[PDB]
Amino acid sequence: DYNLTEEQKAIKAKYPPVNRKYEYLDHTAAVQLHAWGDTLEEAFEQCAMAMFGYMTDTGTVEPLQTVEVETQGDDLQSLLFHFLDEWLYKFSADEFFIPREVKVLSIDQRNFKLRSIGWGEEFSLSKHPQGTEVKAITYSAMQVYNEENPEVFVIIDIL
Amino acid sequence: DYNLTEEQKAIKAKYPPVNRKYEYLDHTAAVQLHAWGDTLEEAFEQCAMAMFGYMTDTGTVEPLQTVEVETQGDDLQSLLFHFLDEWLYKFSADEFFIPREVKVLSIDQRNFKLRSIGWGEEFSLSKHPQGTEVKAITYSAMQVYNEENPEVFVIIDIL
Repeated sequence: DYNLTEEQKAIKAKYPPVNRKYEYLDHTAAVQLHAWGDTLEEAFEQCAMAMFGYMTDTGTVEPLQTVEVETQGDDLQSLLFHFLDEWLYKFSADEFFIPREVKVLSIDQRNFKLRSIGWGEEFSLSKHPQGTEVKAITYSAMQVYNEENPEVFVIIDIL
Repeated sequence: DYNLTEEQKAIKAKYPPVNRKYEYLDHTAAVQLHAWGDTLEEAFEQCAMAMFGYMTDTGTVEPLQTVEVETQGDDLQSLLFHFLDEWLYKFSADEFFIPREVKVLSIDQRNFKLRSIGWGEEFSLSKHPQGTEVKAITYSAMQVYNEENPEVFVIIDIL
């Protein structure tokens, strides 16, 4: 499964081949997003911007369009999960939208309701740099530090 | 982060920059090894070969020297773990040996002891293709089947 130099190919043919009786399965990968802000709404919105920043350079997205994502949860952690998941879906399913920026307009901390919007356009390999695909959001070692200088830690599955 | 086209570059300058308050941490990865053989001795050697076959093309490794690895365990699963951890150690440090091929000469199923050998040479990106570094052996989902057509399943941490 490798690209070889003519030199390396020389080696291989020189020696008896080895019988292989094995295979590789279930390759998995993940990365932990850490985001922060002056408010809890800033930390979530930065978190969504981190996620998308791992899919491309958002600096190259034009804010042609606007999208709104509204969601809710049982607690802040679930709220963050859904918040990220809905956004991911907007990218994943047609329209395959990607925001240049996200802004969280409001978070209700009693009932765990959230309003956000993002501005950008249709994602395209011809137009926009390629980075890593994002497979899913995960509750793995998820933290919401709702306090002075809020911080958010989220693990996402990738390729 | 990304190297981009002038067209892409032009766009970035066209619009105001986005302030960023995030970072990416703890990039991780895993792959599962599935190896089999007619004997158990074979399953095990093949499992090691799979591990090494993820680091480079083991076919490009010349059998210049031979090395011995012996280990013990409390059970078969720990034996496997140590066996792979020992072969892994020998690549990661001191002489940085990679086997072209590995043979398990004996396993003691009563006392959980084994002797293996491998033939190969010092690792070097001057000779050998770059694959993935292997960080660690994991007991995660470790399975050893010691009936007819023995097989084993092991997960490893990778970079």
